[PDB]
Amino acid sequence: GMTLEERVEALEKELQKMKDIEAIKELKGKYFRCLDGKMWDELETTLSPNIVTSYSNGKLVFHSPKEVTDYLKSTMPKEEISMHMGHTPEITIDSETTATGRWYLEDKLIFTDGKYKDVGINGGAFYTDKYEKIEGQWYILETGYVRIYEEHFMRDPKIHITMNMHK
Amino acid sequence: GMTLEERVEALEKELQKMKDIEAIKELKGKYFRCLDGKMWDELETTLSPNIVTSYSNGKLVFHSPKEVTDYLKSTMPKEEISMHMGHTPEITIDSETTATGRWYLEDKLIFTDGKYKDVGINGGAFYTDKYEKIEGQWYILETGYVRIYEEHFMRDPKIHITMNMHK
Amino acid sequence: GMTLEERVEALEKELQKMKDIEAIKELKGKYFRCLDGKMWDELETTLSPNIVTSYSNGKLVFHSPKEVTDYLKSTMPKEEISMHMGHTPEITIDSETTATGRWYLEDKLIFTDGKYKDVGINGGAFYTDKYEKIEGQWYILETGYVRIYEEHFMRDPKIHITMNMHK
Ligand SMILES: [Zn+2]
Repeated sequence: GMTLEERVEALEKELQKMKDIEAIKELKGKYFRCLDGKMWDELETTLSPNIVTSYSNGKLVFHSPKEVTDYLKSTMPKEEISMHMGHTPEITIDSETTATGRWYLEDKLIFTDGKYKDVGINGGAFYTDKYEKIEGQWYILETGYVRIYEEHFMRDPKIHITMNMHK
Repeated sequence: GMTLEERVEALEKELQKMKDIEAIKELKGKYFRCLDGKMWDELETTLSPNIVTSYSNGKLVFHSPKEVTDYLKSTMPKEEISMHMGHTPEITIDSETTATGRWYLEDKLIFTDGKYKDVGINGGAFYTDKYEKIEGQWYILETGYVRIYEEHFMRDPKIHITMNMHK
Repeated sequence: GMTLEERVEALEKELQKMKDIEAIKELKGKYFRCLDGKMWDELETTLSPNIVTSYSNGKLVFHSPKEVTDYLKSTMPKEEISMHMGHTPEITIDSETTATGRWYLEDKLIFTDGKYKDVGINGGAFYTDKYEKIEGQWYILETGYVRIYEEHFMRDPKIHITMNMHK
C-alpha cells in the first residue's frame, strides 16, 4: 500500500488534470464568444504565441496570434452574423503542459447588408484541437476539422432581423 | 514547503470549487429542461429566494421565484414550442457561496395554434448569470444577456409537426 | 475532527466521482461523433455488453452492442446526413459502477440521394440514459427519451449542399 504523502501527491496531479480540462473548456467558450461577437482583441488572448494553423482549404497558413486574428476579422465583417456553437467535447490531457480536444460544431452564417445580402450558410464539423499551457494559462495551438456538411442558400427577404448586436 | 494537513486543506477547497462548477452546470441544465417542457413548479426550484432580475428591456423587474416563474409562464403558453439550447459555459467561483457564469444560447420558438400560428422566431445570446449557494444547494440569482441576433418569420404551412409534447 | 487518512480517503472518492462524470460526458461525445460520422465499429465500443434498449415505439428491442449498432446502421444510410447535438447534461453517479444522465438533444436529418431525397427532419428531445462501469471503462446501458417536437418537411431543391463527409 501507498503512504499518505504518496496518496496526496497522486490527488494533487489527478486534480490538476481535472482543473486543466475545465480551463480548456472555458478557453474554447471564450474563443467562440469573442469570435461571434467580434471582440478581436479579446480573441487574440486565446491563442498561443507559437500558434500555427491554416484556412481556405490549406491555401492560407498563419504563424502568430496577430496574424490569425487579423485574418478572421477580414472574413467576419459587420455585415455577417456568425454563430459557432460548440457541443459534447472530448478533452485529453497529454502532458502537464499539452492537450488534445475534440469538439462538435454547428455553424450558421447570415449576411444582412453588402454584396452577399440574404445569403445563408449552415453546417457542421468535427474539430480536433491541440492546446498548450504557458505560465499557468492555457492557449489554443492548433485547430483542424472534418466537415460534416455545408449548405449555401438564399434567404427569404420577408424575414425581418429584429435585433442585431453588430448593426 | 507546506505540511500534509495544509496540502489536504488546499485539495479540499480546490475540489469543492470543481464540485460547485458541476453543480452550476447541472442547475442550468435543469433550468432549460424545465422551461422548455413547461414544468413550472420544478423550474421555480432553480431560483434563489433573493432573486432580482428584469425583462421587457428593463421595463419589468421581479423580486421572487413565484414572481419570475409566473412571468415566464405568461410568455411561454402551450401554443409555443420553445428550445433554449445552452453551449460552451464559462463558470467562475467568486466565493464559497457565490459564482458567475457565461452561457452561449441558440434559441428557437415555433407557434402551433392560436393568434400567432406558423410564426417562427430564432436567435442567439450571450447570457451572463450570477448564482448563490444556500444550505448546500446552488440557485440562480441574476440572469442577463446580450442578443446576438433575433429573426421573426412566417413558417411554411406545408411543414408537418408530427410530434409535440405540449399538444 | 476526522483524521487525515479519513480526509484523504474522502478526497479519493469525491474526485473519482468527478472523473467518472467527465468520462461519461466524453463517452456520450464519442457516441454522437461515431453515429453522425457512421463509424459503426467505433460506435459499438460505447455500448455495454449487457445493453437493453428499444425503438419503433417499443415495437423493437435489442439485447447486445452488435444488435443495436446493426440496427442504427439500417436507419442511418450514406444518403442521410445526421446531426445529433448534445447540450447541458445532468449526470449523477448512482454508485461506484452505475450512473444516470440527462441530455438535451437538437437533431437534424437531411436526405441527399435515394428514395427520400430532399426530405428534412428536425427536432428535439430530453434523453435520459443509464450507464455502467466495467473494468475501469464506462458504457451506455439504457437510452430513452421524451420528444420535444419533430418536424418533417420538403427542402428547397435550389439549396446546394457544397460539402459532405458521406458523398
Ligand atoms: Zn446546439
